[PDB]
Amino acid sequence: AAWINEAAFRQEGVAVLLCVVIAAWLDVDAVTRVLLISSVMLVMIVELLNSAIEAVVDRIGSEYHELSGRAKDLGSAAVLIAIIDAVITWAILLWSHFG
Amino acid sequence: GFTRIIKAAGYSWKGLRAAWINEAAFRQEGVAVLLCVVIAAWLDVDAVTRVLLISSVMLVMIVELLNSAIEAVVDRIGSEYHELSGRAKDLGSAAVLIAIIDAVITWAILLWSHF
Amino acid sequence: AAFRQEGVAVLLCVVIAAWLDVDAVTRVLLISSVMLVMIVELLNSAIEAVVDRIGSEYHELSGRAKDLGSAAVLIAIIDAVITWAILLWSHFG
Ligand SMILES: CCCCCCC/C=C\CCCCCC(=O)OC[C@H](O)CO
Ligand SMILES: CCCCCCC/C=C\CCCCCC(=O)OC[C@H](O)CO
Ligand SMILES: CCCCCCC/C=C\CCCCCC(=O)OC[C@H](O)CO
Ligand SMILES: CCCCCCC/C=C\CCCCCC(=O)OC[C@H](O)CO
Ligand SMILES: CCCCCCC/C=C\CCCCCC(=O)OC[C@H](O)CO
Ligand SMILES: CCCCCCC/C=C\CCCCCC(=O)OC[C@H](O)CO
Ligand SMILES: CCCCCCC/C=C\CCCCCC(=O)OC[C@H](O)CO
Ligand SMILES: CCCCCCC/C=C\CCCCCC(=O)OC[C@H](O)CO
Repeated sequence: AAWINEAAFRQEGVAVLLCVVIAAWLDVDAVTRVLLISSVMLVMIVELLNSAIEAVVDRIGSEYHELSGRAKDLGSAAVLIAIIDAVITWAILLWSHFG
Repeated sequence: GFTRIIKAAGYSWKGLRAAWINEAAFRQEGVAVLLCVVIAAWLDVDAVTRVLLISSVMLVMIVELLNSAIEAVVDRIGSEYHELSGRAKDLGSAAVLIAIIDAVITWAILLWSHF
Repeated sequence: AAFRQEGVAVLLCVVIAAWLDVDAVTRVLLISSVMLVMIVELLNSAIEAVVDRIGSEYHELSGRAKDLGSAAVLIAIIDAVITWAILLWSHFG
């Protein structure tokens, strides 16, 4: 494990971690708490999987092939949909908690 | 600092566009997800239920995209009748199906409790 | 016997969730968390299969790919445990 040192995983991971702490402190019921923690962790999961795929693509080599770009782009799109899912989740659950 | 964000956005859009342009099944899937999201958005349910209905179909989309990413790596290598090519695609597909079955079931449970 | 024990795990979990006297939402969360663990494991296995398809010779990016995949699985597992602890604490509170 030497990937944890890279600035990008640092940023993404710290965002997720912060969100998990804040969710741990909030005055919400249990199901809401679980939803808030899960959406963000799913963003972490997806980013890790995406990076795994990027690592394989790069393992194959430097010469560009359309399917390499495609694999990376599809990975990114997955990450994007997860992020949007996290944002919808927090917005819907906390608009309710807006007081 | 936020150029990572713009770069990543652009890759992501290229990815959605590729998936959509290349397969009718992907387009029809995307329609089903958009319809589910809209329906979830207008339904008279509580907030958690709305989120479950949304997250389940979103998850379908996320896994469909990751699995397609993997298919593209396989096809990149050659797919020349290999044991692990087969295996890789088989595992990816199992994943997709699990997501879909879970979404369907989640919707049926939640809408049974609702109506 | 490394892929079956997981089906055992999920069947057990499902049995517990059914057995527990919880409402539909809670049940959906309990089973979903477990299900995500399976999906992520299957995708990790897919990556591993490709990595080995390329070559069994070591290469830093191969190790990197497997490490990232395994970390995904770990995060899903942690998320499952957090979900179960939370929902069950709530149910028994
Ligand atoms: C008070 C918080 C309100 C918002 C809660 C939901 C936030 C949802 C997701 C946060 C995860 C973002 C991780 C950072 C990220 O994706 O960075 C992009 C990369 O650096 C691009 O390479
Ligand atoms: C800028 C566009 C995107 C904004 C983020 C996504 C929007 C998602 C949810 C909006 C909040 C839900 C509606 C407001 C709300 O909760 O009203 C109170 C209850 O509905 C009353 O039962
Ligand atoms: C609140 C947002 C919910 C989003 C749910 C997931 C949607 C997933 C996939 C839809 C992708 C749409 C891409 C459309 C596309 O590529 O169009 C290209 C056209 O051919 C030219 O513009
Ligand atoms: C009255 C109940 C149903 C309400 C339906 C509301 C809208 C639902 C789905 C909209 C899907 C529209 C297409 C989105 C999309 O990806 O378009 C692709 C581009 O137009 C490129 O051709
Ligand atoms: C324009 C809807 C489709 C695109 C966005 C989908 C994700 C964002 C929001 C959907 C959930 C928020 C809608 C408003 C809402 O929840 O209202 C609740 C009402 O109190 C009862 O319906
Ligand atoms: C109760 C629905 C909630 C779950 C939605 C899961 C969506 C997953 C996959 C969509 C399946 C494909 C949509 C139908 C389709 O392709 O129709 C095409 C025509 O039948 C033939 O061209
Ligand atoms: C293949 C993915 C999905 C796997 C789960 C399939 C369905 C299994 C279990 C879900 C719950 C079914 C039983 C419902 C239940 O226990 O109801 C409670 C009773 O009414 C007693 O209160
Ligand atoms: C060494 C780690 C110890 C904790 C691991 C399991 C804890 C899981 C999630 C942390 C959530 C903390 C917020 C408070 C909390 O759980 O409240 C429960 C709700 O009040 C409903 O029971």
